[PDB]
Amino acid sequence: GEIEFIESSKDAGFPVINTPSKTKLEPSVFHQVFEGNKEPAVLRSGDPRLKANFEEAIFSKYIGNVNTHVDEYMLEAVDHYAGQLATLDISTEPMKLEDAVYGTEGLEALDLTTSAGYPYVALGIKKRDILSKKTKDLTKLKECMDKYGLNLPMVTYVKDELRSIEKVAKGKSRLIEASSLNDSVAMRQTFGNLYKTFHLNPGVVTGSAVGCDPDLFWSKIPVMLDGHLIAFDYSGYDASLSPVWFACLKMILEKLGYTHKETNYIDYLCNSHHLYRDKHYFVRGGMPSGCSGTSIFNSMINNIIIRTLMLKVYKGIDLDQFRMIAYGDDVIASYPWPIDASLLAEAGKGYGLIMTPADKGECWNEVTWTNVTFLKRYFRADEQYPFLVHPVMPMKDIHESIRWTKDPKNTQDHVRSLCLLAWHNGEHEYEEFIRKIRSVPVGRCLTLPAFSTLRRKWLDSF
Repeated sequence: GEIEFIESSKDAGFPVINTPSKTKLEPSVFHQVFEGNKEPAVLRSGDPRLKANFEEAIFSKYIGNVNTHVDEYMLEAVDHYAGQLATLDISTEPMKLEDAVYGTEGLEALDLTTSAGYPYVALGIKKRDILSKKTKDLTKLKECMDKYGLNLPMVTYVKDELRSIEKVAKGKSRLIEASSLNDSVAMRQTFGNLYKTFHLNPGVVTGSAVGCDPDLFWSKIPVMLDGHLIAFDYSGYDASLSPVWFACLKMILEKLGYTHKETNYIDYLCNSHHLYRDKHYFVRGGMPSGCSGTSIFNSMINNIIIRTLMLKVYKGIDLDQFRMIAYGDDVIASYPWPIDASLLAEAGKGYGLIMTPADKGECWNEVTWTNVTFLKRYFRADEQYPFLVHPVMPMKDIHESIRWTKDPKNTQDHVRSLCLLAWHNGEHEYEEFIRKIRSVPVGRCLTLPAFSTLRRKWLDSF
């Protein structure tokens, strides 16, 4: 992806978008009881923790585009992946408006707490002013979509989240795009059945884990990925994507039966128009993370990418024995024979992708079931039921999360969610976690699940 044109918003009649200046993250009551290093990401240029220029840093992931056409390796990758998706009988019929907006099996209702995008954000019109969970009203939405149309600018926000010491100092805060409510709804109508099918079928046919439940999905992963593991990191996957990869995605969707007209929204994602504060700018390439479907579309492109790289380096590869699962940029994969991921990474560089060893490792080491991670979680077979696999979020990450809060009124839900992650680290670690929680008076006011209850419910879920 590449920023192609920037101008002052006032020169085009756009008002300044007044987005937050302060973080909503504050130290929690557990901030002293636990250790951590992360702090809220930089949100503004004058932040005293900066050791770099903020605005250059947040837009630096737009590293440019490689300008090639769809080549022979991409074509075969698209064909192979299309054959897999064909077995799922994805409907290309539009999803009915009430289902696309207010919820159906496999597609949660449109999130009413996130930004309504342009022009609503400049008019004081929130999603709740248009939509109604209680009534499922569609009449105001119909009025708004008729009045303001489609293909509206995206609004760029800086993500308010905890980041490492290094990412705070370098100002490398993440950007999230808000599609206009109008475009979010239209994309959910166009692709909602695809979204539903992916959410309902995480695994090695979709090549997707979007919407998975790690407590359950984890025991399936080693059954599906029964060869030599392949894993690696991307640097700035979304913004690195060149238009050629969106062309590949359009080819895949048309093989699924979408019309050329129905794939036009992929052009809306690839060649995009944005408002950031007082600026208005155009981008060619890059996935605008936060628009409708970007996790699923990133995952589908990743399925095309890895197959392309394998075909290009290993002529004679048999993709019918390759298996992979992606969640956006995050990939875990396997092949019955060893594969040199450093060769893949060099092939990736030729396509404008930045690939490095898994989990910030220094060398291209062997990926094993002991050291592999997916969605930041390790894989640990249960001692007693060895066919059941614990997803293991490191306690370090649980400690980082519990030390901050965006709303202490939600303390009970926050801590309980962390308990559901922590107990997979074993009973001694969970006991210690609970004890430290309870060393603060708030902690003894909370309903915390017992280790044995967590284990019993997990075992019973299978």
